Amino acid sequence: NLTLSDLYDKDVVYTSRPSYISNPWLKPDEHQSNFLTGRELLIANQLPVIVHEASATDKLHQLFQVIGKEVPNSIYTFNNQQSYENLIKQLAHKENKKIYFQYIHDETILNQQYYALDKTLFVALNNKARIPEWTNGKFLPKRKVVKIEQFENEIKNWEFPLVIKPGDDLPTAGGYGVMICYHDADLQKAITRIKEATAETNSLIIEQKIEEKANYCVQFAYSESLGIQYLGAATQLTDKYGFYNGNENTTNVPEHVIEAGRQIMENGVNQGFFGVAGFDLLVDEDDNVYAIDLNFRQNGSTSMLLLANELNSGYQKFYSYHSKGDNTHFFNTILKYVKEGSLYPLSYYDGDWYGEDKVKSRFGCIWHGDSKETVLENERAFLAELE
Ligand SMILES: Nc1ncnc2c1ncn2[C@@H]1O[C@H](COP(=O)(O)OP(=O)(O)O)[C@@H](O)[C@H]1O
Ligand SMILES: [Mg+2]
Ligand code: NA
Ligand code: NA
Ligand code: NA
Repeated sequence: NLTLSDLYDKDVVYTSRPSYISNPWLKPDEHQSNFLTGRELLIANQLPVIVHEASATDKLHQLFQVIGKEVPNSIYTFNNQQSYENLIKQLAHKENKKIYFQYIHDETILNQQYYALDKTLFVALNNKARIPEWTNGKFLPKRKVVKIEQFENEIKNWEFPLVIKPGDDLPTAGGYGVMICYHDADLQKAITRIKEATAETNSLIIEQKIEEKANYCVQFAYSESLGIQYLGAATQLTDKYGFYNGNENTTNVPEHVIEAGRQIMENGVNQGFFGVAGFDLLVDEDDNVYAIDLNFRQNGSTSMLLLANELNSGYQKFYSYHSKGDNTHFFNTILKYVKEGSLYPLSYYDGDWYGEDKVKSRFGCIWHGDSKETVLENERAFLAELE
């Protein structure tokens, strides 16, 4: 029954929001970024979280009250960019807090000395170009990191399918900075996107696209008293282009998959890492393991695994949904399904904070039931009532 406050010091404050200053490889909707601020609320425990006002309205309290939870009293709210950045500065300077960023912000928002985890180390651990440095040089697909001036001549040497990823120090997540190419038409689109991002891109990772049979996020935790602890694994729900939609629970993770992730966790810990980490480990048809993405931080599958004690173990689906336009029907359909027992609410972004149906409401949840077929029928019926 681990919680995040077990892993971070008493002076740490947490923000899971992307900065209002985006980069071409992490450009989620402003409302998607605000919706993310409340994702880890149920596992934060004593860790204070910076949350958009619309992410902690009475709508969230109602959904939590059904599952017998409260909205944590230790939240700091913001409602725009200026108050968000001012809050972060005031917390570090006046409250003498240390800020844990899921995604780094620029130094003019907060100097690196106020980061809860060493910024240089955090950036290096979460740098996709530097993955082989953390895997003892194993588990990676056929890959090469090339400077952007050599990308055109190098890409011609590769067969489809392939993946192109930024190879610099910019934050990325959720599939916002991955270009999976299955044919020349995909590559043509990727080349244009790279060209429009010339200002922020100095190098590119070229990687063979693995024909995976499984896609795990294998999670671990570390603190000086706990040691290195395996948290479990989740299957990733990502579309054909790597865009992240959610997670499913797992039943029998192979031993060598867990051990590949643990060795990576040990390498990070030996460099000073602490907290939660999650590693994307693919498995092909011949049972080879591929480390394609290291997340030395929490992510979405962390809530699923840390809340496993409250969920049906037969089948779980972590997912997010948008309002179809009518936020009132959206919320009331959700609240109805939460009371039916097989829908665990995690986060709610109340679009009616901006006025009646002016912004789409957003809902993060875990479907959980005895069988996959019964769970998916429950989700399909929920989606039908939303039209
Ligand atoms: N080399 C690869 N082979 C096969 N699939 C890949 C590869 N790289 C990425 N993907 C797919 O794209 C998704 C997102 O890419 P990832 O490197 O995890 O970026 P992010 O930082 O957005 O999670 C993965 O979950 C996986 O489904
Ligand atoms: Mg990933
Ligand atoms: Na990631
Ligand atoms: Na996928
Ligand atoms: Na990552």
